[PDB]
Amino acid sequence: TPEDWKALAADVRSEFQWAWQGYVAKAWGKDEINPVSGTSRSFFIEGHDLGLSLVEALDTLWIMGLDAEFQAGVDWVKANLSFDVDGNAQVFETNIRLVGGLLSAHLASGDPVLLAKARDLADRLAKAFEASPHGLPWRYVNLRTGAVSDPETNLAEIGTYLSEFGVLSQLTGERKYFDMAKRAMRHTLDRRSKIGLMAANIHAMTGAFTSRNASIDVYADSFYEYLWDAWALFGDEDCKRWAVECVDAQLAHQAKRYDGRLWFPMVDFETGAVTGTAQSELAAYYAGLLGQVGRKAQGDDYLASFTYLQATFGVIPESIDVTTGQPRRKHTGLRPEYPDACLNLWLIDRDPRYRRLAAIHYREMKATSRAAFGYTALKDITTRPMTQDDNCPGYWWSEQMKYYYLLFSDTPRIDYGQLQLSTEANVLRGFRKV
Ligand SMILES: OC[C@@H]1[C@@H](O)[C@H](O)[C@H](O)c2nccn21
Ligand SMILES: [Ca+2]
Ligand SMILES: [Ca+2]
Ligand code: NA
Repeated sequence: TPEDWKALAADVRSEFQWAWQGYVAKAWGKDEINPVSGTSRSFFIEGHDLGLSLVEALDTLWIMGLDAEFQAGVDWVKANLSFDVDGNAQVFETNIRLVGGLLSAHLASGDPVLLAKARDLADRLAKAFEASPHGLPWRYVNLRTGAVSDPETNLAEIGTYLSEFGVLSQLTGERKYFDMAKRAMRHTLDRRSKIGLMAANIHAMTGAFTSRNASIDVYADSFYEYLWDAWALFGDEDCKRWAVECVDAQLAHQAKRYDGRLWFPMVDFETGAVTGTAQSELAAYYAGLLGQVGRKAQGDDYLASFTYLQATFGVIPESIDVTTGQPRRKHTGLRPEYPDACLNLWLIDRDPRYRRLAAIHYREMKATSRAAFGYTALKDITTRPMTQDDNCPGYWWSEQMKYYYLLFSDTPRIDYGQLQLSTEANVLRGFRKV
């Protein structure tokens, strides 16, 4: 019997609503639910929650037509969410989760307050960029005082702002946000090696690399996405060029086959020598990026490596050794990157193969991560049953349930031709209001 995709979408929505109910019951206004114990935890600042999962969920709720739930969350934000807080926040996470989550909710709803709050937060984060003579953000900033800490940063944490900041520039009319984000990316791109790679670790004050390791995953992932995404969102010609150049350098110097499968281990950014044997599950986003930038055959080949892991292990291991294709770790983070790739590749040609693969992933999530009050990360994927930890990461609310729903629902609330997703799956273009 052919899969009824619409029924599967309805199941995703049902499960999401059920999870939301658990969040409301156990963790209202708190950063994350621990759905086994039925408790909450903080994410950014211990004891000073910022409604993380609520904010992350908003655009997902809207897309699913969970309008009452969406509005309850928006109304909570409008009444309660403030960033005048004497505590340190990680700049990267704060941007991709809270600035981006408020922006997608703003674009869905039109509510000016959500933009006001996104912009307030971005202005607090801007102090981290201003504290570097290179415009490379420090990793942490005090939201109230602007004090910075930890300049030993990385490509992802200096280069995952341009989508949110660029949308802020579009909406506000102030180019400063776009410029600040682009300047940081240009810094490292200008320091590419002769073979076109960047090391993944960089110092905000010296502006120099602090390792020799080029990476597509750990320390770097979304830098490469945001180059393409800035072309797509803003028509930025430099970013279009850079996106393709960076990917072609990776395909030339980091693509390696082991036991017939494509992997992208870390390499020395100048010599191209392999410097590591680990690949993170997190790398799976890159299969989708490869398609986006016009390297779809390679993207499908890379997806196939992860499809192998899913078929073999059920849940994709958090990290594997590329030389053996086996797990390096037994726990998971309830990770979304496989359906991320499936959606991104499916948006190119609408091949139902990607739906089939994502349906496996969704069903496996249901079979392994369901707990009393929501969905949880795993302790051990090698036991049967797989043992659970007790945490629903904030990104679950923005990412995989949205990916599944977008893959299966064909919702009229999204213009699929105009759809743009941040690295946290915040929708930054493509809402079709009712
Ligand atoms: O696993 C999802 C999380 C999210 O915060 C987001 O997708 C982000 O791009 C990322 N990089 C590595 C891990 N993650
Ligand atoms: Ca991502
Ligand atoms: Ca992407
Ligand atoms: Na979101």
